[PDB]
Amino acid sequence: TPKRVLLAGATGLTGEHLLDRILSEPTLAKVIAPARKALAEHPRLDNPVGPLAELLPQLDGSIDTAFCCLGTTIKEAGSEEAFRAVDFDLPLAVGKRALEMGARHYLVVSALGADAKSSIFYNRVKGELEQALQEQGWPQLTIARPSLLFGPREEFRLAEILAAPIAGKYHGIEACDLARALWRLALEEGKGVRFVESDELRKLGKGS
Amino acid sequence: TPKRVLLAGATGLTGEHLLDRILSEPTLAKVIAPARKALAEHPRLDNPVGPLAELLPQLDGSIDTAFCCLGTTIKEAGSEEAFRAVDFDLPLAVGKRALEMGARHYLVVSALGADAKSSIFYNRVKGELEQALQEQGWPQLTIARPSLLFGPREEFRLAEILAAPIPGKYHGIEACDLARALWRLALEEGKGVRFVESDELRKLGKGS
Repeated sequence: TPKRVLLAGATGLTGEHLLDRILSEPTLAKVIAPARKALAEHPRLDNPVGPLAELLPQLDGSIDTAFCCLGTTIKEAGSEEAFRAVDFDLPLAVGKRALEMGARHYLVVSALGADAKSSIFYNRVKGELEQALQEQGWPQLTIARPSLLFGPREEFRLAEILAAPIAGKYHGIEACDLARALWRLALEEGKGVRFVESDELRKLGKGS
Repeated sequence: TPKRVLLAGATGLTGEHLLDRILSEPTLAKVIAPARKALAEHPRLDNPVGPLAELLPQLDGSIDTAFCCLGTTIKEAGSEEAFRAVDFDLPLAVGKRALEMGARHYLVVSALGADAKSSIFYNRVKGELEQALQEQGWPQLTIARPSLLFGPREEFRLAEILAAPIPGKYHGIEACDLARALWRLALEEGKGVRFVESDELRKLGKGS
């Protein structure tokens, strides 16, 4: 079990479900959740409020396990550069800082089809992040690759349950499932890198 | 595992999460979800549409496990009779019909403080339902009693995640958890009556 957790993206839908789960775990020692908004107070929660990039250096404390639930789209970010800042630069910065704070396991939300050699911009950036994370020196690194699209007609994008909501019945189900999968993956002790694909995340998230 | 499931309240948020979850279980043989609206189609889903009282006698097929996720408030119903319809008459009729269809286990969402001898009308009706269910002849009967309020400030009423003939991000967290608890309780082998209180539901919902 994780003891001291860093959570990036707590105000996204997946992040909110995950944080509420983390706080319910009797063995949880501490969670640090830097965010753009105040979260409800809890004795085990450290919640500095402000922009993530500027908060990361200010973080005191130790961490063993970190989660990154960040993700946007080009449309919501306004440019390829603004998208890269959220989907590449920040997850990398969170990882680098987590290691400095003593972390041994980083769990990151990437996406189905992430591939640095893809012609698809979104998939390419996600793949570039995955490769960059593998160069940071993680004892354990778990990369979740949830489906890019969900809903009855695949009409909703993954980013809507991360950092790019557009205001959600299916959204709450998907966020709940993904958050459950991420916590379950954090219980699995290992060394090295694991990529967890959409069907695996479904079994972990929805299954008993 | 339950095999053939009757679900009342699929249009309420808890029932929505529970239905989605049930349909993902590899061992589920069939779900019958009579509902006030048409639901998304699924090969294992029988979805008669119309007023629940009209639908019940017309249901065909076998059932082993039934769930009832109905609930309103006195004020929303607008009368004692309309409240009793949703919170007493229909859950009782669902149970009666489920037994006729072969059911062995009924799981019902009641409420913290349900007591047929209470002076509080809401508590009295809920307790009267619980007592009446114990007269139907259930081999196994599980009665969940969630807290009346939930959320970061205890600002939401339980009924807002249940089904009525009438939600936000926190509603989704609570509905997801209650649905997880209900399914986990349905996996329990046993005979007789079990009341599951709020603390127990939190533990089962967050951890299972």
